[PDB]
Amino acid sequence: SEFAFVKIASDGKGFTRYGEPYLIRGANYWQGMNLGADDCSGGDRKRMELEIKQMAEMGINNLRVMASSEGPDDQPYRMRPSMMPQPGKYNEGVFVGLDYLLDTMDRYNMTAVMTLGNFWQWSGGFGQYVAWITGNQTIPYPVGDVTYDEFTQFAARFYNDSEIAPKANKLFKDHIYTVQNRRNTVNGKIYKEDPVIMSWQIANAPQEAPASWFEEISTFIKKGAPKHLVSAGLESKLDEYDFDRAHDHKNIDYTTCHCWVENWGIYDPADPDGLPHANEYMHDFLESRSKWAAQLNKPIVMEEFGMARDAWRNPEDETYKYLPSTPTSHKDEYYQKAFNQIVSLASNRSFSGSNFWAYGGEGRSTYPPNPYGMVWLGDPPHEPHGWYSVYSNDTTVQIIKDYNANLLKVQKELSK
Ligand SMILES: OC[C@H]1O[C@@H](O[C@H]2[C@H](O)[C@H](O)[C@@H](O)O[C@@H]2CO)[C@@H](O)[C@@H](O)[C@@H]1O
Repeated sequence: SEFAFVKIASDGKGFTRYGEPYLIRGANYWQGMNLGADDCSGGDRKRMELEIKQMAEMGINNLRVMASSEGPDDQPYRMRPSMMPQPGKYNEGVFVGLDYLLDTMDRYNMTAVMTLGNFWQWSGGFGQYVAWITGNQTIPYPVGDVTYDEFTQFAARFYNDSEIAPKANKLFKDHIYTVQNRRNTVNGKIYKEDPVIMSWQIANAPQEAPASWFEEISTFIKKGAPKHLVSAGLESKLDEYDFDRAHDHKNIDYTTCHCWVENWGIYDPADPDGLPHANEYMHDFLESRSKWAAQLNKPIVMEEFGMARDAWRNPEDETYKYLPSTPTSHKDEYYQKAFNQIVSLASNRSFSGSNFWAYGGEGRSTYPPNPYGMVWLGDPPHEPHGWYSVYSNDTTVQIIKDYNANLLKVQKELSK
């Protein structure tokens, strides 16, 4: 009956679906729900339908999408219009967008990773929940003087403050319940009975949350939808100790890592010699995290990674860095080498696939905002438009297409 839900294999070294091994030929597409909405709510459904076609044609079987976003709608640095402008109150025009995303995905035989919250500010996230509870809407956004560490310590109260946390979490739960139980208006299916969803993911990139928190949340989610896998969203950017705190629990079915060389100060795109130090880092990152996954006997996916355009061709001009016309040779080699390393590890069942960050499609950073002020592409509005996006005609597209073909070949070999 349940032939079609993605499962863990019984040895615990990869995924199964339709009784066969299942490898992740993935991409991130967090802007999907918003592009799926009607024109009245700032959507562009004909564009969404086309962007999914482009992805199927390049060999993609899995999308990691965003399934939350918090008002109020008068805030900078976030998706607008919001999905849930106030607690328990929903924008139905935006919800319908998500219905459509999951229906298209279906017609293209793709599966979805459903992200239910955000630690960062671009969909409201944990910072907004805290604001709602303290009644103080002045979130310390990290611009000007406010540093990242200062904003981080503010949002972390969602689970580290003994008075805030219980309240915050109650409202957080209300949302999960609502989504798990949504009836798809386009095709009738209840979300929790839908084999198109691969898994429910707690949140994007929790920052040093305690183990007990992971323990209770995973259990809650699993009980809400017993047919589905359950995932954590961790970057795994620290040590093995950090890795275990998040992943070692009955109801965390598999593991994740996100890799960001520029953001962490490893790689500098304006430096023409900068590339090989980043390649080494990528290399060691994949093997160390592999061991950690093995130690717990669970599968692993690199659900996030990316790189800038060739800024070093004109280092003294900041804007040159974001033009679509600027080439991506550093980025193309960096991708290629990591794909080749993953193919070889999955040959030996020590790695399950990946999702690059992120697909831009038809969007371009030179286009004007829509009426809600959104320039829709792969880069969230806390970040310069066009930073990391892969456009429909970039040269990196061939590279992604080839990697997907190589990894399907590996999947067939392990089915013998
Ligand atoms: O930057 C691309 C994506 O990076 C991840 O999170 C970043 C975050 O934006 C912070 O700027 C930085 O300190 O590092 C974080 C994790 O390494 C993504 O999950 C998204 O936030 C970004 O679009």
